[PDB]
Amino acid sequence: MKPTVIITGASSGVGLYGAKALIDKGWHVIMACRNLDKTQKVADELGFPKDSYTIIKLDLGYLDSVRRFVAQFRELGRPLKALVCNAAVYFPLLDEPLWSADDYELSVATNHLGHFLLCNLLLEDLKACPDADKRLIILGTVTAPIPAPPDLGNFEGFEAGFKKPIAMINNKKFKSGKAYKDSKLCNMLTTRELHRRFHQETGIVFNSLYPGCVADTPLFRNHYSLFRTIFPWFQKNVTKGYVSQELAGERVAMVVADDKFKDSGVHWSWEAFVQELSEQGSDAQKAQRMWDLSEKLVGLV
Ligand SMILES: NC(=O)C1=CN([C@@H]2O[C@H](COP(=O)(O)OP(=O)(O)OC[C@H]3O[C@@H](n4cnc5c(N)ncnc54)[C@H](OP(=O)(O)O)[C@@H]3O)[C@@H](O)[C@H]2O)C=CC1
Repeated sequence: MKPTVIITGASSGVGLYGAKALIDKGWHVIMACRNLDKTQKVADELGFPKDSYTIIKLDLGYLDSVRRFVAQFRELGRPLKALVCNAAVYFPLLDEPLWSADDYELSVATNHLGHFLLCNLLLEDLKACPDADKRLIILGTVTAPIPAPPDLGNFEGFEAGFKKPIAMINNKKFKSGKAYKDSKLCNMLTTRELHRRFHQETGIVFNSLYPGCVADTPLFRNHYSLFRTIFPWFQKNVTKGYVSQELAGERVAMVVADDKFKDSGVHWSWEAFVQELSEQGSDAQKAQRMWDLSEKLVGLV
């Protein structure tokens, strides 16, 4: 009966409060999380009604776990109306790179490659769903806390198979902050390419979303702590573009469910949401390369 949405990384921050807001709207939320105990705990602490959500294990750092999640979701027999790619990792105090179960640098492997496989797999479920209005939302960047800009180069690391000791998409020296930025740029390019390749054929809406500066989540906590040691007058709610976790989740819920956000191939940013189209140019060319190589790394070919 209830429309069904999958949210990755729903045990914390934006994903958790997006699930809360979507449950309030009458949806059934699949909480695709790696830590089943932590997820159940925070779902109870916020009083989620048990008939409105289901917890299924997903570890985006293990490609076979991504396939196992899809198999387990299909066992439920719920038609898939929406997918929110929300989970992300950032390691602000990392000197040397960490590796995924498939020997890919952890940030890109989790934030991008895991989601990339999940989107390509779940595209068949979104197609099979009979609803006219079906949406795939990707949490992205500000425009279409870390001052270093992302730089994919010519994907030399991807072209070489991206296996360790390769640590960056352009095969340069590992930097954990730039690694996060590079992986979030890949999310944005995935949205561009999903729209270009599949919107006309399938009718599915493919958009990215910047919910605002959600300073209270754990993601950038170390940056805020470092700010306080230098500026002791500093609090998180004074950050530029600060939004609460509850409001961020409501904005996710709007982009998933509301009629105002039916256009495909745009980036929603924040107040009543500014829209940015993803047209053509230089990043459209990068997106095509990003897609082709990512298919090889995740075993789709
Ligand atoms: N916070 C901000 O200010 C901004 C955030 N964003 C985007 O919003 C999204 C959420 O960020 P935020 O909510 O702040 O970060 P949080 O750390 O608060 O939530 C991160 C979520 O990702 C999940 N996750 C991490 N690794 C994996 C994995 N390998 N497999 C499955 N789930 C995983 C975590 O699970 P666990 O609970 O087990 O850690 C957690 O639930 C991200 O995509 C981020 O890029 C964009 C702009 C600003």
